[PDB]
Amino acid sequence: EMVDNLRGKSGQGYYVEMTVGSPPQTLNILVDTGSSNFAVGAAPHPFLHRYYQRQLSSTYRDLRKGVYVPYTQGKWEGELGTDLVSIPHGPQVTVRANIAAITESDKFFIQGSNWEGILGLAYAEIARPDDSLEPFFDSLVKQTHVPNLFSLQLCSVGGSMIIGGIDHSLYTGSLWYTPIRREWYYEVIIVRVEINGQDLKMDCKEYNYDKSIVDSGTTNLRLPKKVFEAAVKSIKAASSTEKFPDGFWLGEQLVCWQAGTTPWNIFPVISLYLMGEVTQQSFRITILPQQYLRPVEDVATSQDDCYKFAISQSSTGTVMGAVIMEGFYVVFDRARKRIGFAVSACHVHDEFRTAAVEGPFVTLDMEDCGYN
Ligand SMILES: CCn1cc2c3c(cc(C(=O)N[C@@H](Cc4ccccc4)C(O)(O)CNC4CCOCC4)cc31)N(C)S(=O)(=O)CC2
Repeated sequence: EMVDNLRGKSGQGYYVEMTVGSPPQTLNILVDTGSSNFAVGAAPHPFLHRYYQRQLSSTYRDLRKGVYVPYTQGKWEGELGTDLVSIPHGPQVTVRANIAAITESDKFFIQGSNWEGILGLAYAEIARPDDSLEPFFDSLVKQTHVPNLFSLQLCSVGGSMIIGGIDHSLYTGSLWYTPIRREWYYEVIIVRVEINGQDLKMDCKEYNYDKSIVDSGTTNLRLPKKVFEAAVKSIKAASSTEKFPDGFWLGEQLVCWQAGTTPWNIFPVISLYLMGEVTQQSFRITILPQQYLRPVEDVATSQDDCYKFAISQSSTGTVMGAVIMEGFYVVFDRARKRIGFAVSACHVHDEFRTAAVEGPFVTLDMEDCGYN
């Protein structure tokens, strides 16, 4: 009953239906493994179709404390409180959780996105104002019998969030696990990067400067500058049969082809090798251009198919965003401090190539790839 409980629009996040308050007020909430605050629109905004009305909830409790949360894109401020929360197409339970009632925001809500709030699924360590503000998933686990794990199958878009377990109908092949290095963001270690099978040949610490994370709330694969530049050079070289404006590689301009003629085969596969559970072992996840060239729907341009380059630069380390998670079944196994990856039932592939999760791989180099 939890399958296909996620919806969204390409590039604008995936959301799950939730209710807050008594009587229940239904809101669509973006699923975000890259933050740890549960927050909902709580005042009128041009891009909000609806919002949380605290005055109408008898179970609402004001904590008399403001909070401000900045993201890479957007920011908001609001009032902290607690109230009853349920998930209609998730586990049938009711929990009392912290909620930030957003009363002011800047470049956060997105014109026509269909969500009104955000569910930060990361750990308390990064919650605002501080780690004493217990995150929603922690409250869910403490107050119910739900196992300490969830999984995300991100595929107008759709997908599934399976709370408390693993749904085997959602993936094929093996689940490979990489350790969660530190419990704040979902931090992992990348040990190797290849572009069409060619190693970027970089000290692996560069891939994890200064942390690498799995972040469903960020669209792009975001890379440290040194890695971004090397990857772009390699993708340019592989695709050199066609030349694109510099602005494209900067995500500042679309590339378009006549409908149905997108030359997928001139763009390389990208393989990210993640640290395994055993010393000097790794596995790789392989990303097709259908993932990192993100479709931009626009009827005005619809004689063509157009795309944005969904790999970009970061000054805070690697962010494996939605375009990386798409077509993989990703298990956030908090109980065992590990992240699992498998090919999902909605995997990306054409008749020549396919997204993959494969291992084991071994390196003789004993260096630890963690930056700190
Ligand atoms: C979904 C809307 N959206 C589109 C883009 C893009 C983007 C970044 C973000 C972004 O900051 N995501 C927020 C959640 C959020 C979701 C919807 C609207 C606003 C915010 C987060 O919590 O997940 C960040 N997590 C941290 C990131 C840094 O490392 C620590 C964790 C969102 C983006 N980029 C900067 S991008 O992907 O490069 C360009 C496009």
